[PDB]
Amino acid sequence: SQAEVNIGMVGHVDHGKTSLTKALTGVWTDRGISIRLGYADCEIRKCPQCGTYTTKPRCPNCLAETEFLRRVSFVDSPGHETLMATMLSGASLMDGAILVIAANEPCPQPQTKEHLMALEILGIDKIIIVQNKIDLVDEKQAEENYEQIKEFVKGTIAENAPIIPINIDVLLKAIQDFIPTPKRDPDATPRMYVARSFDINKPGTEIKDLKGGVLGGAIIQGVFKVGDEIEIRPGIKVTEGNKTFWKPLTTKIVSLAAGNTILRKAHPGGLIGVGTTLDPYLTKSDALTGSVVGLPGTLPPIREKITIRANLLDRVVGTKEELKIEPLRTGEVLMLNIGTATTAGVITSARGDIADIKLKLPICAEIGDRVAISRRVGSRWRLIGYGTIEG
Ligand SMILES: [Zn+2]
Repeated sequence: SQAEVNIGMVGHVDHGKTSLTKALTGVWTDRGISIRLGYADCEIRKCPQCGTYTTKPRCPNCLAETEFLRRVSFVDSPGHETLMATMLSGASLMDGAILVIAANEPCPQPQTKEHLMALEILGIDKIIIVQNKIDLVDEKQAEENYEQIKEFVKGTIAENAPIIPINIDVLLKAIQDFIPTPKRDPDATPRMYVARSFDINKPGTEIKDLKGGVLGGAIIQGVFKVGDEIEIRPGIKVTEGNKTFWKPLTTKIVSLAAGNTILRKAHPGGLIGVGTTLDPYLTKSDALTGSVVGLPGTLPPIREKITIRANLLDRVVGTKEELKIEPLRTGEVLMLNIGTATTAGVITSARGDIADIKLKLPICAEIGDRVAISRRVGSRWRLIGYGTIEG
């Protein structure tokens, strides 16, 4: 069994989502605002006897063989800006989320407010709220923090989310109750985002012992089967004759895996290791990150220019003036994230909330796809908005 759902771990970087990720998965969560997906799988098990919920093969409170229920995957990003961009670009394919809020600090913390805004923009309503560090602080601090949380979420998409003061048993239960696997169409056209790519060969391996490059796929919809012939949109730049266009990569799925679990099929949920026929040099060090995979001839069109509808984000994280709200202008150079792809671009025409943008790098996307927008707000790139492709 692979992961059936993607769950975002959000909230201020110091409120506790990082340790919480480790406890449920045994995984240590770890020049432009790139898309860098962080995945962490958690197998929810239960004990027939005591009914305790756990990730352990044998019971925590009765050493009995637990039973498998469902596998889930948590999604995180290196930092705040990156996580926000990863959600607004559609790269994260969230079905639900866990918003971690510390009790020892005011509540609304900027980052915390901003993450909720991304959840709302994304229409993600399967939320579980965790009031961490209740151990610290006293009975008035808590209860005051609790009311701040209820206030902060009032009027938002998380107004009815369970508030859980934090134990592994209670959280796993809640994940199962409040974030159920969504209904998906088994026959939807197979499409996939390449979030990572690698060369799994160690130094000095013999040529006849070399293995096809491996892809780190985030399946958007449909089912991919081992043996499927696939096509890799944007491909690579080639110079034949007097041209230099972008040529698609065609290869075959040699294997599929959910972490270390072997699969024959693979659908949306978690990061899927896709073994291919591609020579290792084409995949090494995420060379192909931001690409789109699908069955031959079924991939969305390649765009070198685009028209988007953009919304300015009402940010609270940042200094002053840096917090200003500035509309897109003609001639501006932006940094865009669409899918798991990242590319610079310049505005050839700003007409209100609409802009024609010429990209430095080709993109494979459908009309209606999401876009994360950033601008050099000083000595670094800063996320200023989000939108969709309408042309
Ligand atoms: Zn038990």
